[PDB]
This record gives sequence, C-alpha cells and structure tokens, in this order.
Amino acid sequence: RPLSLETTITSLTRDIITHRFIYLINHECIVRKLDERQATFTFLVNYEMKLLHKVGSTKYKKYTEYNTKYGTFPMPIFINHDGFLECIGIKPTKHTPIIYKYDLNP
Ligand SMILES: [Cl-]
Repeated sequence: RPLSLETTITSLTRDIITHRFIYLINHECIVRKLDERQATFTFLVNYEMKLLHKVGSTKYKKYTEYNTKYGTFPMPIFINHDGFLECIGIKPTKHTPIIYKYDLNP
C-alpha cells in the first residue's frame, strides 16, 4: 500500500508555495523588471530554499535527484503586463494540472 515521493513532494509544494511566496516573486519581478528566464530562476531559488529549510539536507538531496529524473518540482506560470511579469500560479509537477493564485493557501 506504499506512499511514493511524488505525493509527499506535491504536498510539500502546496505548503511552500503560498500567496505570500507568490507576493515576494511578483515584487522582485516588478522591482528588478525580470524576463521569464530570470523570474523562473528567482522562483526556483526561493522554492529550493524553503524546501531545504523544511526537510533538511538528506531529504532535500533525495527530492532534488528525484526531480532530475521525474520532473516533480513545480514550474511557475507567468503572464506579461507590458514588460512586467506576474506569477499567477504553478504546475506542481510534469503530470499535474495548473493551480491558479486564487486556489493557493494564504
Ligand atoms: Cl487545480
């Protein structure tokens, strides 16, 4: 009846990527006028830190090597308001449909 990583990691992603997480990303996007490549980088830097802070080193290394192989780390969905990007949700994994900002935890 086992529980594989994909569930555990997606569950962590829902805990980490809150409204307050998106708030910070959206700020850096306007303040520093980032393109998609820069915003994505900033998005993943902040995800990886919050993940590491939550599960510590040994699990972090498990989950990152699991993502390299099965693409289980979230990707941001950005829209362009006139050269200023806004993150409006995430694809939690490769296989899972998008979650919009309105449906993320406060
Ligand atoms: Cl959904």
